[PDB]
Amino acid sequence: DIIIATKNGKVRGMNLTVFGGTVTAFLGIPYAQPPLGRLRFKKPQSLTKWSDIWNATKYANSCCQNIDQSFPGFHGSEMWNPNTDLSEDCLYLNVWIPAPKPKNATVLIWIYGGGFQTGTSSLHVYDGKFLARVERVIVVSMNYRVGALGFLALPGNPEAPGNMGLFDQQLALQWVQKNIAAFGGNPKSVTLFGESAGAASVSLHLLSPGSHSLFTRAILQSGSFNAPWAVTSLYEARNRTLNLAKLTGCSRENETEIIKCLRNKDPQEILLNEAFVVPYGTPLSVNFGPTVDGDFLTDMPDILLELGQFKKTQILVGVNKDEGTAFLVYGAPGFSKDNNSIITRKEFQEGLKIFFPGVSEFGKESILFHYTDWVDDQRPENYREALGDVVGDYNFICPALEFTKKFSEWGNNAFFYYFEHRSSKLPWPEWMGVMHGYEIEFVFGLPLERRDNYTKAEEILSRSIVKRWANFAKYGNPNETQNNSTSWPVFKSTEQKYLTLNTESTRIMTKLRAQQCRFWTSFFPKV
Ligand SMILES: *[C@@H]1O[C@H](CO)[C@@H](O[C@@H]2O[C@H](CO)[C@@H](O)[C@H](O)[C@H]2NC(C)=O)[C@H](O)[C@H]1NC(C)=O
Ligand SMILES: *[C@@H]1O[C@H](CO)[C@@H](O)[C@H](O)[C@H]1NC(C)=O
Ligand SMILES: *[C@@H]1O[C@H](CO)[C@@H](O)[C@H](O)[C@H]1NC(C)=O
Ligand SMILES: *[C@@H]1O[C@H](CO)[C@@H](O)[C@H](O)[C@H]1NC(C)=O
Ligand SMILES: *[C@@H]1O[C@H](CO)[C@@H](O)[C@H](O)[C@H]1NC(C)=O
Ligand SMILES: *[C@@H]1O[C@H](CO)[C@@H](O)[C@H](O)[C@H]1NC(C)=O
Ligand SMILES: *[C@@H]1O[C@H](CO)[C@@H](O)[C@H](O)[C@H]1NC(C)=O
Ligand SMILES: [Cl-]
Repeated sequence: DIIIATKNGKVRGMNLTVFGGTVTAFLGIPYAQPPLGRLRFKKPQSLTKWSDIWNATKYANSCCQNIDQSFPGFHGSEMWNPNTDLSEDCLYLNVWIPAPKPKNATVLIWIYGGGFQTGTSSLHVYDGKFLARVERVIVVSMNYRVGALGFLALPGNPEAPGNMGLFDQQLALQWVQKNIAAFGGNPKSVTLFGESAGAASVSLHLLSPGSHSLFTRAILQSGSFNAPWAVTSLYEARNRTLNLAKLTGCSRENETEIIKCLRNKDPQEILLNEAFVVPYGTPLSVNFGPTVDGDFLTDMPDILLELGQFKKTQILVGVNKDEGTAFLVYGAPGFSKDNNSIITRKEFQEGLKIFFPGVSEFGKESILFHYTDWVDDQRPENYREALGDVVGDYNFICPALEFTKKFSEWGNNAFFYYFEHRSSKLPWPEWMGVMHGYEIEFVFGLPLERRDNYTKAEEILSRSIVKRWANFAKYGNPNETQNNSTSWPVFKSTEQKYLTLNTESTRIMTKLRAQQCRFWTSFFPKV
């Protein structure tokens, strides 16, 4: 019988057979009181104790959220839809332990993405069993509330202060601190890693004083708080919570009466009004996300970064080659998952209007002219590849390098990667390239399972990424092996070297998309 005694009770888990060995899994440990009724929109309250045995034998409920129904039956979009029931009773976490039981194992804590509106830790691409099995690390993942039930903000008001989902993550990091030693983990060697909004969450934990002692190192994939989509000013966050009160019929004179009104609304009526809090409408919009709440985030994040008020430790940061293409099928004219998506100059600027609704006509012309110095003046794909890299550079690559520059300037070693391999099983068309989110299955080692049609090059590369990630967690350096491996050098503001990841060849490059990023850093803020 598999049983472990936490500080709030005792949990029992399962034995899983992985690659001829076994990994012990505990699925769905509650880490907070279910934020129901009076506790909706509040910070997570601590659990007390159970005096029984909690069968942590199945993934728990996912937090209430809207579902991506744009392409019914399509694996490419539904692999991100939650695969458990939805409920506000959703603050649970998962723990993967290598067998035989370790003694001081390093812990990887995964924070999922999904624009702070969607996501769950029970997805197949977040399965921590191979990381536990292949690198002998403990993997932890939690669910945190998303949408308005996680980030509705009346700044200063404890009934709905903002950033509740971030506090959900933080209290799960407190659970790891308090209980992971009972599983064989080292509380003093914990590495947070995540993707997109999860990577942005990780970067925010680097700023929040309440998280300073709850982890050791950080890995950020396709995300950081300085991204345009990552943070809403507290002034704008308050307008949208009152707009959503208007859509619900909850507009009152006192703030606490407004919150009392939305606490008795059915969860499905809150989700159904979330998309309207803003006129529109980027497929990248975050209607309810992190804000300056004066508690988890005491000031605008770019200020505390510039002022050096963040945790000083090693970070690992990187992006994919075609971050932008995933978002053009969600509204840009002429783009389709079933077409080759060749678009015209006109469709390109109308695509710009979709992603840049509040930018002047001069500003849209400058973007266009910076991305139309064709190499083959008469290549059709020119305009559709250009707009993908506009979305990609602006929303991910340039903010990620700007974060790593400014972070590295305070004396800690930073490592930057560029993920260039497209999955051989990727269900999206070839024109979409190496998409946002499709490095995750290589980070979690899914290509190491030789029975899901992956190529041998892909298992080699995934096994390398798994090792570099685990070694950076253990040692603060993503060294793969001492010999017969490409050394991964530190990102510095001077040379800005980064390591590229693909099956063909891992080489060392410099100044990634420097000419494109110079436009978004030093010209675009002036239009
Ligand atoms: C480079 O990675 C290697 C592993 O590939 C680390 O080497 C050591 O690994 C053994 C286990 O085989 C441990 O007993 C040692 O303690 C490890 N070394 C250290 C310094 O702890 C090594 O840590 C990495 N080296 C650097 C400089 O990052
Ligand atoms: C895993 O399964 C059960 C746990 O209840 C136990 O009998 C068994 O010894 C465990 N380990 C292995 C290697 O099967
Ligand atoms: C699951 O837990 C219940 C009580 O919550 C217990 O009665 C049952 O035996 C457990 N399942 C097992 C041990 O397989
Ligand atoms: C785990 O490692 C830490 C330092 O990383 C050490 O202080 C602690 O005593 C270790 N715990 C063990 C070996 O049980
Ligand atoms: C607040 O929201 C409404 C949406 O109905 C909008 O008309 C108004 O301009 C907003 N005020 C802001 C964003 O300052
Ligand atoms: C395919 O491309 C055309 C070209 O404009 C576009 O209008 C259409 O929406 C795309 N998708 C389908 C299913 O036709
Ligand atoms: C690819 O298909 C399945 C993957 O689920 C696997 O069982 C099979 O052996 C692989 N190879 C071939 C030739 O089908
Ligand atoms: Cl400091």
